[PDB]
Amino acid sequence: HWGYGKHNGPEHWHKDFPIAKGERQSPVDIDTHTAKYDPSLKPLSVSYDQATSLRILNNGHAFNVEFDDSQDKAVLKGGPLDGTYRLIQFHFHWGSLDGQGSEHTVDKKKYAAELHLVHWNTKYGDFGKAVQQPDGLAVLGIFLKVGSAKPGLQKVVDVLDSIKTKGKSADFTNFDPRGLLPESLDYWTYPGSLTTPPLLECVTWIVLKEPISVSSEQVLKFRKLNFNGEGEPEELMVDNWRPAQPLKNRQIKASFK
Repeated sequence: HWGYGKHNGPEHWHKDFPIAKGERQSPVDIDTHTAKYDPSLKPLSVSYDQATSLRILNNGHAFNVEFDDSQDKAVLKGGPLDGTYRLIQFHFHWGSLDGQGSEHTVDKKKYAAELHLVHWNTKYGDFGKAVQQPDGLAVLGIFLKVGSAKPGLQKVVDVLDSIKTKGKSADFTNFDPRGLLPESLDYWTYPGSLTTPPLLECVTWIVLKEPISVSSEQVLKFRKLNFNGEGEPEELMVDNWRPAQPLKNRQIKASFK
């Protein structure tokens, strides 16, 4: 099955998931000089005060921190969005080295990692229905650079030893995702896709201009995770990013000048 290795990586995905060569694939390179400022785009509303995290899971490609999405407890609204999008999970993509790891790029620059906060449009009732809709998901993407530690990440880093291998889960309650946000909510936005199979073209991407900083130690701990299950041959979970895809007939809009 699909992965990020020599024989099953992003260049192979199209064989099982032909939409990989579709018209609205993600990620993309964000050319800051060609993005259009759209003064009518509204400020994002991020309402995470009642968020209920439940669990953290190594799924063999990344780890997901999962939330109770059976009520409007953590929601994204405004910006380019119509309606209310509920937080279901977040996960990251990261590199084997600090010079790579992000999925989106900014003027071809790669960051060390990228955080994806995944939300689904409540008009569709559940996540599985939402992913079948062109406006089903809103993903808040946040770049990570290496520098000072991010204290709000540390609880995640701590628990990684409990979910080293594919299929392992751990209780992960009371995590506050507001500790993963930068100061500014200035963003770019464009229509795209999931960046892992099934690659569905259901995402309004909202990519923050300002990265967060994490420490070398924090990223190193991500790089100790394993793609494999316990008792299978060890392969470090690194470089679990899809490269930039053609923009095709899309314009990236900016909330800021």
